[PDB]
Amino acid sequence: SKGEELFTGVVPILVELDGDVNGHKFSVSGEGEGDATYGKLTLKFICTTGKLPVPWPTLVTTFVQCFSRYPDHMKRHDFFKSAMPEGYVQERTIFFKDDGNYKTRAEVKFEGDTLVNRIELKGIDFKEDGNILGHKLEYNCNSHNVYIMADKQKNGIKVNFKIRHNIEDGSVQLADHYQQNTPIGDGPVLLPDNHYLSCQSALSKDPNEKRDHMVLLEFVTAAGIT
Repeated sequence: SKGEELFTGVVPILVELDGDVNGHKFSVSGEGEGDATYGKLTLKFICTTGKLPVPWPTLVTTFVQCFSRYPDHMKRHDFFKSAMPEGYVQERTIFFKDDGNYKTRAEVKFEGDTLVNRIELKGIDFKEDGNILGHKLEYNCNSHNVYIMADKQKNGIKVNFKIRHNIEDGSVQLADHYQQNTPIGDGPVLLPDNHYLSCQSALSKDPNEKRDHMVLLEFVTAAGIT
């Protein structure tokens, strides 16, 4: 496939986000590389505006599913790579149970040999003392499945999943994700049969980094079809 060939090797990744959560404005710049052959992503994010006003884990899902490893027999269901290099628009509403919500719009595409994820994020209705603005979430990520369905209406896909963020008191903060992706270009894309992506994310810190940041190692494999 067209885009498929663009991911056979290691690809540099750039992530740029501008956010506003309850009036707290911030920006994050991320850099790294992905190797879809192994569904592997390695990235480092820096809050360039100072301190991040929300917990880093809450932004992980927002910060390029085109790096998911699609088994050879499922290659025809890989919408993400099929939309490349022109890219796709990814939109989400993330509902934090008993708290606010993030609405995001991103464009994922190639700029030269670099895969770029440019995001605008808007958060509202958060509680000042809640788990998000109150920073009560653990610095880690649980593993989750991402459910994908074709969205013929918009020549794209509809995606849904639940993310459970660990709260420091041992509880969990649910973040219900509703997502839509549509091609930026007019080229043909692969509309998939229902399947899911099995995801795992490991968060860490760079011991030599004094700026507010997050180091992320992620592995994603598509499954659900034999």
